[PDB]
This record gives sequence, structure tokens and C-alpha cells, in this order.
Amino acid sequence: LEQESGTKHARDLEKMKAQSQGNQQLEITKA
Amino acid sequence: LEQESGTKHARDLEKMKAQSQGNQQLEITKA
Repeated sequence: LEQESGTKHARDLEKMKAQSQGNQQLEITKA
Repeated sequence: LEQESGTKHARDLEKMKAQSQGNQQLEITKA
């Protein structure tokens, strides 16, 4: 079910999107 | 089915395209 519906992809895609969003911390504080 | 139709490739191709698009954050804020 996870693979058929693309749930695993959305599970994976939304994962490192947070990792990319983790770099927001540096420019939030220093700007 | 995923491999025959190229779904797995499009699953993989659209994955790190977001990772490449993750670098847009740096130039969005600092420009």
C-alpha cells in the first residue's frame, strides 16, 4: 500500500525536506 | 509496473530534484 499510493515516496520526500529546512536556522539567527 | 512504465525512475528523478531545489533557500533569503 505504501509503495502503490506513493506514500513511501512522500514519506521519503518530506524527510530531507526538513533536513533542507534545517539550514533555515543559520539565517534566522544571524540576519 | 513501476519499472516498466518508468515510474520508479520518475520516482527517483523527482526526488533529488527537490534536493537540488533545496539550495534555492540560501539565495532566496540572502538576495
